[PDB]
Amino acid sequence: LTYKICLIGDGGVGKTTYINRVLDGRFEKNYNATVGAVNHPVTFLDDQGNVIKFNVWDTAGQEKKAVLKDVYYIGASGAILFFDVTSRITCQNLARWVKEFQAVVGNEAPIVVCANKIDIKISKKLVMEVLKGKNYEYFEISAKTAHNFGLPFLHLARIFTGRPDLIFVSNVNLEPTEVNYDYHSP
Ligand SMILES: Nc1nc2c(ncn2[C@@H]2O[C@H](COP(=O)(O)OP(=O)(O)O)[C@@H](O)[C@H]2O)c(=O)[nH]1
Ligand SMILES: [Mg+2]
Repeated sequence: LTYKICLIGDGGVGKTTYINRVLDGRFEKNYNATVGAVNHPVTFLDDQGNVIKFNVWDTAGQEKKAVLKDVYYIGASGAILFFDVTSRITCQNLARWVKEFQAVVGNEAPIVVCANKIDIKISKKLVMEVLKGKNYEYFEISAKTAHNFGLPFLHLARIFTGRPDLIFVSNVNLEPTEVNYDYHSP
C-alpha cells in the first residue's frame, strides 16, 4: 500500500533532520531537480502482514526564500507539517502552509502537525489559534533523537487503511544518512 506524503513547514524547523535517515535505504531515495525535492521511501509491516510504503518528499531548502511548486504537492495523500517550538514565526505560518497544501490537494487529505525540537517553548494554544481552532492530529517530537518518529506514520496508516487498531510490527532504520542534499542558502 503506497502513499505520497509531503513534509511542510518553515525553513529551519527540522523537516530534513526528521526524514533524512536511512529508512528503506540511501539508494532507494530519489531526487527531482524540477521540483527541488528528495523522495524518502519508508516501509513498515503491519500487524496483518500488509506492506505499507510512504514516499515522503522533502525539500532541498528552497522554502527559505521561495514558494514551493505545485508539483511538490500534487499526488500527495497526506502531509506532515512541522514547526519549531522555540520560534513563533514558524508557528505563525502554519495556517499559510495548510492553505498552500490544501490549495493543491484539497481539504480531505490528512495533515499531521508536529511540534519539533521539544528537546530544547510555543504553547499548543498558539498553534490552535493560528489555525483558527481547527483540529489536526498533533505530536510532540524530536527529529534529532527520533523520539516519536513513527507516530505520524502510524496515524496516517490508520487513516488510509481505515483500521484504527493497525500497528507496525517492523522497526525502521533511523540512522542519519549523512547525505546533505540541501541547496546552499547565504
Ligand atoms: N535541537 C534540535 N535541533 C533540531 C531538531 N531538528 C532539527 N534541528 C536543527 O535545526 C536546524 C534545521 O534543521 P533542518 O532539518 O535543516 O530543518 P528544515 O530546514 O526544516 O529541513 C538544524 O541545525 C538541525 O540540527 C531537533 O529535534 N532538536
Ligand atoms: Mg530541509
